[PDB]
Amino acid sequence: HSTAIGRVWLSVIFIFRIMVLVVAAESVWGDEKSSFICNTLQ
Amino acid sequence: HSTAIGRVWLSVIFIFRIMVLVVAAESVWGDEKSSFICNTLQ
Repeated sequence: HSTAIGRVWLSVIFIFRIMVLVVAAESVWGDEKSSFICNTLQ
Repeated sequence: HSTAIGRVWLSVIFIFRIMVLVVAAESVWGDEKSSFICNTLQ
């Protein structure tokens, strides 16, 4: 019992999301804190 | 033509002011700008 459209489309969109997250996490967000700087001596 | 009280008192107060200014300018106000600091990286 499974719809024809869903097994094709949901899985593809899920894989796309996973791939985008993999290519984004390592490089884009890697230095999110280390390169965060404020104009202060505090 | 000069008042008796004035020549005695005004000159003394003037000399006192000069002496205080001399003892204050060299040391108290000498580092007024060099030691002025602000909490900033700007």
